[PDB]
Amino acid sequence: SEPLVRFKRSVNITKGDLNSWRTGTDPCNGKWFGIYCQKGQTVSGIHVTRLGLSGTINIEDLKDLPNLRTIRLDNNLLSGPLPPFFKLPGLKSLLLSNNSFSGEIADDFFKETPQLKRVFLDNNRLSGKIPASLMQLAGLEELHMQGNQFTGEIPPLTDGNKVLKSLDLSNNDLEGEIPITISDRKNLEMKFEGNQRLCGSPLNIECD
Ligand SMILES: *[C@@H]1O[C@H](CO)[C@@H](O[C@@H]2O[C@H](CO)[C@@H](O)[C@H](O)[C@H]2NC(C)=O)[C@H](O)[C@H]1NC(C)=O
Ligand SMILES: *[C@@H]1O[C@H](CO)[C@@H](O)[C@H](O)[C@H]1NC(C)=O
Repeated sequence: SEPLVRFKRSVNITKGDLNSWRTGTDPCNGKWFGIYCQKGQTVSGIHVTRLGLSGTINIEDLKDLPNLRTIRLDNNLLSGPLPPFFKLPGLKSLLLSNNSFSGEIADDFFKETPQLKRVFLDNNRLSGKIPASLMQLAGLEELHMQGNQFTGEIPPLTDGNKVLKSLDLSNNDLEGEIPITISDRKNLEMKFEGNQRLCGSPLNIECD
């Protein structure tokens, strides 16, 4: 569990240090900063933030951690397309706040990620239509996508979801009627401000 983690460290970091993720030491000894471990034995989360990570994530390295469940890479400089996080089958928490990931996410990106409870993609530069499969996750509880450049209509949310309690789509450029699959729910903190073109809604604008 040491060599793949330091494959992942060896991309591009511009602010701060390892320090350290030594290749010949166990990452659950308690010295490895920013690592979480199930039961003091195996790696289950990566939590590294504000290091100016400017390189590229190679998810084949992260696939060699079989019980990794949480990734939190908030406030770095990661850019390019969104890496294929769907290749990690047990992933529960994907936190990539304030990075610079760009481009359109494949609509089928979340077809085979039923374990995801939390997806924070806010304040990147993602574009082009929220993937419909994201809104088909029955177990998605927290989805924060504010501050991107998403366009098009919001996909409907499946009735199979009974746990979504926080949805933030503010400050994008979304268009259609806000789906009543979302707005009817009485336990859902939802946010849609700063989305001109958007109507229906908890917002006070018809639609039409
Ligand atoms: C994403 O970036 C913003 C900008 O820094 C963070 O929001 C600010 O957070 C500071 C705390 O350091 C607050 O004092 C400001 O009021 C916040 N400003 C705004 C406009 O929200 C935000 O927390 C970052 N997201 C994460 C997860 O760290
Ligand atoms: C990583 O850094 C090296 C030099 O430090 C550079 O050649 C390479 O292009 C960088 N890659 C990314 C994705 O920033």
